[PDB]
Amino acid sequence: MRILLSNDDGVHAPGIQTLAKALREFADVQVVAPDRNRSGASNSLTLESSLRTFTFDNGDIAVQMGTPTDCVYLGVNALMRPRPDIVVSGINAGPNLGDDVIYSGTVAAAMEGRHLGFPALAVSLNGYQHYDTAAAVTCALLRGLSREPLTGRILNVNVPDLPLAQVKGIRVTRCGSRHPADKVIPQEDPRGNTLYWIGPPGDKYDAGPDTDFAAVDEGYVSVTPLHVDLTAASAHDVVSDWLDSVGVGTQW
Amino acid sequence: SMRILLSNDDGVHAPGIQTLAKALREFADVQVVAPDRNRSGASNSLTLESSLRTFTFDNGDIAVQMGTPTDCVYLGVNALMRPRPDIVVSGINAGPNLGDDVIYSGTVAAAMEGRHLGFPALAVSLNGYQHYDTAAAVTCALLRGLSREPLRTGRILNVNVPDLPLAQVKGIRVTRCGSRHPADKVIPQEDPRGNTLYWIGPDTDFAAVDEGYVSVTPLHVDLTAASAHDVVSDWLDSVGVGTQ
Ligand SMILES: [Mg+2]
Ligand SMILES: [Mg+2]
Repeated sequence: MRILLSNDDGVHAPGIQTLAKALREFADVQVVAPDRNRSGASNSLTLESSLRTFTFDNGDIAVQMGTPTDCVYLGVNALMRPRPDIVVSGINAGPNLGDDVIYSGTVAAAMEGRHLGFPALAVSLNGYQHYDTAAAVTCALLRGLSREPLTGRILNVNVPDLPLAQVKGIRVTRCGSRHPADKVIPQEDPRGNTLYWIGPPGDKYDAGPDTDFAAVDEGYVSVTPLHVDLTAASAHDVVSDWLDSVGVGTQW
Repeated sequence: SMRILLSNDDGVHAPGIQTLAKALREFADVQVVAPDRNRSGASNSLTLESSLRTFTFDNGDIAVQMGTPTDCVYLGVNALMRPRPDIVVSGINAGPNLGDDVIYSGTVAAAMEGRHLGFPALAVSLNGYQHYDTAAAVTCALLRGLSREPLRTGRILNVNVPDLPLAQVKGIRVTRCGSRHPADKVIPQEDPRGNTLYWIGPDTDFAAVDEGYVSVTPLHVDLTAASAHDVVSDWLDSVGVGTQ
């Protein structure tokens, strides 16, 4: 099996390195990842710019200031030969759940993979410690794909930050929007300045049975068959009719 | 009358948001909640479990320190504007948000965060850096249009305004998002040191703007399919638990 492995956290990240080592047990892996951490950066293709690459002794390739999508696009069309069987993104440091999948770099890489024509998977750890757990989950998932090739959608995977033995299973999920347990909690700093803290005062619950949120709350691996489509083709007529009805733009 | 949460991507100081704010305060109740800095080229995720500091300006505008556009809208909608906003408006952005650019756009991200409100959210971008007055006039017309006849929610309108005087705007068209990406390729290049450097429709938003029309694209969040949910679940139960 041939894997194009990228991430959002960059080539030296523990998530991608833990995943790369576990995958090389059964698969041939090409890493093409950003040269540095990209979590805070936009995830679009860098158009009309000459991107420099760096090749390490182990074969990993770093794209200088490349986004996750740059890495997949350059990997597919220039850097990886022979071409990959599947594009993998992760393991991300932190969850990619609900509305955040629209904005996630980890997700964006997998999406670019699918747009280019390859099966694609994105993996995220809901925490900071148990990358081994997330690695084991990804390997088991990729085993299944080798045995039974699969949808023109990506698989968005979220893993609880727990030892592997405590993960209560794997669920096929839909995406939530924002978590009902998250709240705006007012805070003050030592200087008396106003601060706001977004999240749960206690445990995260009431998320909804089949959401990606709930699955992770209940200690389950969340798997979402995902395709970020923002278009609203059915709404075109209703907006047209509304503009004529109220006469918007007809008063200039 | 209307309660408008106004945010953007360019930050609280941007000429686009400042022009728009002034215009909207003529007929509406406006609260600015915007990033403390320009966020173009930054990611748009929600900042969870990390305290966000706010600055309040003399005029009542609120800046969120290291706040993403979604942080601003989330905070505005749920804490900073009371009673709750009827609508989120995001812009006026300096530069277009057309076609392939909309997914990663901070301007559109802010609107998307405000999509569950009483009115659909507006993301407004000027196709340039000059005629902010035009884009503000367009936004005002849209808002009044929603007052007279409310349009349904869970949705946003992505609005791109041509960088022209208002008298030169040819009209307003409902469009779809274009895509120039299925035409891109990779052309290698030679550095002076030697190393290789790699280089990457009539109803489209691009076309409307190019022809001097304001582009209005309805957007909706669609992520999953019920048939995909079934085909993955049966694919999972093919290879289950075990102890092997
Ligand atoms: Mg990251
Ligand atoms: Mg901007």
